[PDB]
Amino acid sequence: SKIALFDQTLIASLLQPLSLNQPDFKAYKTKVKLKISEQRNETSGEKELKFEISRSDDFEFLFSETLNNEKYQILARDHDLTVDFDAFPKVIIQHLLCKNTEINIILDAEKNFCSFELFSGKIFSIKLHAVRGDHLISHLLKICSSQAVKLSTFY
Amino acid sequence: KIALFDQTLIASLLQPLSLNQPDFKAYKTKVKLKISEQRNETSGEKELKFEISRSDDFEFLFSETLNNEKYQILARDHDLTVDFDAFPKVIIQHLLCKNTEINIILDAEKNFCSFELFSGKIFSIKLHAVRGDHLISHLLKICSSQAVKLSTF
Repeated sequence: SKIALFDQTLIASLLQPLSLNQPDFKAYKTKVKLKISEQRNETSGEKELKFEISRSDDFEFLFSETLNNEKYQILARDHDLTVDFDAFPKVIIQHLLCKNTEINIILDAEKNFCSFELFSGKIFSIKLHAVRGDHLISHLLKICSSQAVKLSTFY
Repeated sequence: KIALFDQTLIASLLQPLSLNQPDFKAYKTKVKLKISEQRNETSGEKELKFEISRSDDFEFLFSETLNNEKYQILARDHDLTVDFDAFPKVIIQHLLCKNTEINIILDAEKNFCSFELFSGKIFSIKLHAVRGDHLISHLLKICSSQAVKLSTF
């Protein structure tokens, strides 16, 4: 079973490099929908935590990352997070629901990855990968279907 | 990639209903056929892509791309005397004819479908289920075109 712990649209400053041997960047604030869900791994009952970001203005924009205890222990040490893996979603959801929080998404040069941060790299940083294949096919199919609903209601 | 055909045809869609019995749920529908002339990315060899899509079904996507080698098997089966280069000229003409019967026989698992003229006899290509990046783009076109429609309204 996969339980959603967060599903709100946040304001994020979206940074992306554009050149080699020149510091040109594509910077702009945007509405990024963040989805934090709790799941258990199908192979071992081990608790997981999936992070997923999507843009409503960019259908192709899909980046996710799923944490396990092992994966989180590397993260915690790096950003000097004192909390354990179970009490960490409680901490971040609270940190996120705060209007004063700065969500900066630093995108990959080839938009293959994205560093989702809080305030700056040093404060907090998850590296989400590019979602493709069947997981993007479904996400794209949800949009088409939800927009098919919107155009039907349109009278 | 040069498009040689891009019209919406009326096709009788035969959907299977049984296993070990040829019972079908038949209904006419609007199937957009696109025949394009391309060249293989590995070797400059000329290729001919057949692609069917439904406007009423976003997931409905089937393609099949012919090369000379692949066409030589097809030509023998349907006793087509024509060469690979002179064959698109022949089918486009066959298709533009109002009298032609376009029947698409669907796969029980919706993985393939035999696109045929009248029955299999004249012309019958077996198209596979289009997935991956080719469906991603096709789905991205719909989202984008529907994003335009919802902006205007």
